[PDB]
Amino acid sequence: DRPFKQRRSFADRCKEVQQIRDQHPSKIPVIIERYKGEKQLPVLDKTKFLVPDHVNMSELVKIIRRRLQLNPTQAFFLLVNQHSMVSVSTPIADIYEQEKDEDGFLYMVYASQET
Ligand SMILES: O=C(O)c1ccc(Oc2ccccc2)cc1
Repeated sequence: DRPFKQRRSFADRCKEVQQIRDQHPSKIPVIIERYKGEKQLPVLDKTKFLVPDHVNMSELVKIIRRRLQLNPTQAFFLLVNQHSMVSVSTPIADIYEQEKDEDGFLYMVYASQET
């Protein structure tokens, strides 16, 4: 239940990304985690996702909203290195090159506020 980086060593995280490059070359390896202090939104069922590289960040927002089963009254923000993604209709492939972690994953955090 701890964050991903506390459950896998840096070496193991790098290895995982390299494996994903071999097995699913057209996908972006993503870690999506609930903000540390979040109180309203539920937890996702899982944290690691393989995203086809053509998916827009703004579509990813709508997909995650559906996966959390949110009403249209529930606020939801998806942040990548503190940047909100709701209006970024750019493919994740381009965000990946810019925002990837040193371990090769693309990390995101979701919250009910955009701080
Ligand atoms: O358009 C697709 O086919 C596709 C496939 C996988 C995706 O990854 C997810 C799925 C749910 C939540 C977070 C990431 C997103 C889109």
